[PDB]
Amino acid sequence: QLSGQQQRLLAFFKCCLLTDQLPLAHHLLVVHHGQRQKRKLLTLDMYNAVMLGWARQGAFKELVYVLFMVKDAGLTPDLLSYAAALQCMGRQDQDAGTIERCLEQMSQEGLKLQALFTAVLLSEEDRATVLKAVHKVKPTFSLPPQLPPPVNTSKLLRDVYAKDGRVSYPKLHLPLKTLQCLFEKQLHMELASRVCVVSVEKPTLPSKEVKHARKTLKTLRDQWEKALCRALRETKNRLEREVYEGRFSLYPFLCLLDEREVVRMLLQVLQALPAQGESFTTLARELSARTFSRHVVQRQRVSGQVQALQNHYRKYLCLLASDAEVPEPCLPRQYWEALGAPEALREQPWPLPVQMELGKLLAEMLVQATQMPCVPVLYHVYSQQIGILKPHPAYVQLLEKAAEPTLTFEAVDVPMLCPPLPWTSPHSGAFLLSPTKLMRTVEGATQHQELLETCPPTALHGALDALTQLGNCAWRVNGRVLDLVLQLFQAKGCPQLGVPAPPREMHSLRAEALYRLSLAQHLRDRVFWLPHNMDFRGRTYPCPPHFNHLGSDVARALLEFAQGRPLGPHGLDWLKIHLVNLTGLKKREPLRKRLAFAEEVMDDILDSADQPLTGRKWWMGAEEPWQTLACCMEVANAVRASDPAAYVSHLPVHQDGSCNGLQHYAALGRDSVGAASVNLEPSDVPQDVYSGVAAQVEVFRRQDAQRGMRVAQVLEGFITRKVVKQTVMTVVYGVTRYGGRLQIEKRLRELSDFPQEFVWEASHYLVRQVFKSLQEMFSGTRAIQHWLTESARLISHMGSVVEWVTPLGVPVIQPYRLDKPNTRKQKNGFPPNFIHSLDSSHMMLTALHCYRKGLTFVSVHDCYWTHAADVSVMNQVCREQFVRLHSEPILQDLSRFLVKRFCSEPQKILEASQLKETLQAVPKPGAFDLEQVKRSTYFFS
Ligand SMILES: [Cl-]
Ligand SMILES: [Cl-]
Ligand SMILES: [Cl-]
Ligand SMILES: [Cl-]
Ligand SMILES: [Cl-]
Repeated sequence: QLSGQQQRLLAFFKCCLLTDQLPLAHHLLVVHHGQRQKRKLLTLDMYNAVMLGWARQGAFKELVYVLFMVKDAGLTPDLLSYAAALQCMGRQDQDAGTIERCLEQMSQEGLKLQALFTAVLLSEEDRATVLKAVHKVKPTFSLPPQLPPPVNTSKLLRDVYAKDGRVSYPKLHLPLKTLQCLFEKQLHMELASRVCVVSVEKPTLPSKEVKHARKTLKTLRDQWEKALCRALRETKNRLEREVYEGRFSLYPFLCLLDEREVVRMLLQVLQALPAQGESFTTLARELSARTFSRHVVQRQRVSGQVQALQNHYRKYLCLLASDAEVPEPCLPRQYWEALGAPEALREQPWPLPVQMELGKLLAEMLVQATQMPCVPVLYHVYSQQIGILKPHPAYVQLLEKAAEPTLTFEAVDVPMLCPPLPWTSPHSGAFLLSPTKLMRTVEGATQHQELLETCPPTALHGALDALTQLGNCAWRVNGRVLDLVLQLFQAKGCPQLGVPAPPREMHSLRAEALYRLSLAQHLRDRVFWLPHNMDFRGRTYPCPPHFNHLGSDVARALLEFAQGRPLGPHGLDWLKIHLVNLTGLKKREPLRKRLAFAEEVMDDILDSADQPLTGRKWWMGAEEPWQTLACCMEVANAVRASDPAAYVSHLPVHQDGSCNGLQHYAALGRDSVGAASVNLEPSDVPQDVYSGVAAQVEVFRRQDAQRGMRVAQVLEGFITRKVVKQTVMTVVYGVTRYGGRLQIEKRLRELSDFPQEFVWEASHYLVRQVFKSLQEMFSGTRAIQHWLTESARLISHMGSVVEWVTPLGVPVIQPYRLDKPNTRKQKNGFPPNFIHSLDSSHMMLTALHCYRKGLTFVSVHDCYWTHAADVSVMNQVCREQFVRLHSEPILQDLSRFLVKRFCSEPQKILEASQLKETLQAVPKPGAFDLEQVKRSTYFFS
């Protein structure tokens, strides 16, 4: 636990070792040790940082001065202090006697020699020098040989890591030589830190105004570049004066990059700033992200680290290549580590106070230096009371009238051109050179990231491998879908088909479509990979924000698997059932009645594929239309093949539990009524929980309408399956967060006959009723929701944020605090977040087990995706893993954890006892046999 002022002082010294500003660091170390009140601020890690630096230069006397400085403050030399001293003796080649005397002092204390190379983290150049100094005492080096990495032995993950040769790992469709090329293309992209893309917006020929807007733009950009460069120079000298005065300053941090590359970066931030604006705090974080990211790239580029990674990656590709064969079947993370992974030393990101202080300076420097005639380009506006930076409205229109034919993106904001780097730790994986965190959430990030590093070694393997697997799925653009989206986009849009039209929030959706479509057009003839991330509760997301499989129906329709799989005997039926599912028609029908409807409607399926805009347009009336069209097209190709069973299908087919969370509540509470309602119990027809819930909402609605309640009165006939499903989602998963509830407002807006004046009032009323309904009808939901809410309320009232561990060993922490825990958010969020972690656990177990069976598996929100050829195998694994997850004592273990973590409080002894009382009163499960799930057709459909 280090102060904010102490964190920055150490980061200052750490930074000086990179910038070759060791006298600057030493001066600050001397000054602070000179002031009796400031000596207390000096940690042993600080003196060592200054000692390490001197050792690297070979400045013995300056290092020896720091040793004497350690003693004078009342401190003891650790292993690190002895590593610097030895590195300094190693570099300058010292006499046997002088080295032996230092070695005699070491064992006398006593510190172990063999423990120095193993425990202490030191660079390759550092270790070899420290080794050569010990070698002057002529050993007998006898350094322990490579210890084999341990495997995860947990009940749930045991079979994933077990060396029992019952494995058939999937290779990529591409050969080693092809995959090696793609890695270079990606490395080239990452080294430039920016990707340039042709704009898909129809370029009008340079008119008298377009030429003039572009001319005015060039002069401003030329003006700003010189203006910023001077502002940076002036602040660097000002902050340098502060260091010479013995005070911390962000000076060394501004010396990591070339002045011209900081200015370029600030200019491209100005350029990428949305017309609607961005929050100042987010911009500060974005500038520090871009400064660090580029710094780490430059460091690796000069350290010779790129070539080492080039060699490592090319050896790694053998496991993924179609033409190559690995000695023994292996997992990507396991193979990457086994080769001899050079742990990316430059890991160390700057602490949050350094990250924010730097970001603020860069943001306020960009604001002050940039001006334009009609004066400054950016303005500070305060909104939900959060500080935002909005650009000049004339400048935004100046960019519009310019119509720049080129779009530029940060390399890290676009898909990867080669398979991603496997996740080996919370701080390593995904992008080739750029740093990516395993957990994405900003609120309380330091607290969670620490928890993930505090982990037992093998504990995160399940989550690490699943995320590696998600990232390893090769994608490609559905060209026919893209071509049609571009015809509509390039011609005033089509809002009916979710294609944004040109110009309130018109610009945000249109530009988001413009960036996405321009990337899809750029990648149209390429294979690409989406490395994946996790939020605090374990929800998976692709790292690149602009182009992903995520978003809308149109975004989902633009993608298909790069590698295809022959349909086999059942693929075609699965394609047809999938098409029917996407229509939103046939939800209450069994699988065979859905398959029958596809045959009945086959002419419309073909007419949709053959002339989507000019025929009968049957696809347009689908719940998910673009995905229905993409499916009509695939069905058409398969039926027209030489043999439909041998047709190589690329279209992903989806399966979900309807409301995955209610399935967890039913299994956690072994609730037979709940279990039947969400397809845990086998049945010949799917069960609709929303039907039961809608009826329950109706009886309550009738009463409030029988009374004075206008909201209830106005909702008569508007308690639809779609409205209720969205409310069920909101109640099950919403933290508040108006997310799910704004989607409820959307579904009411889609109901033309509903008074659009009541939309906001009704969404709150529907949430209230659905919550009351779910408790009334299901025991599992009722008791578990109430127990989790109460436990969280008590944990928070004692002054702690709720934290747990998933059944897969992933630590979870709710970050909601007040600008001190946010009691309301901690208690309301615990049931949804706990449920999110169980969805994560289940998906991770399904992914990991499917991989062993050689399947391509992806998770897109509530849904599991595979090739039509492998649906039944995915479903089988899905059911098996749910039964396995829930067969573990989830609630009892969570209770056990929470008691051990939150009930040892000697300042709040009564509250701790009262909390232990609630925690140990774990809801008692019902009679439901969990084994039934393996026989349930509608469990996932
Ligand atoms: Cl290219
Ligand atoms: Cl490139
Ligand atoms: Cl470059
Ligand atoms: Cl293929
Ligand atoms: Cl049947």
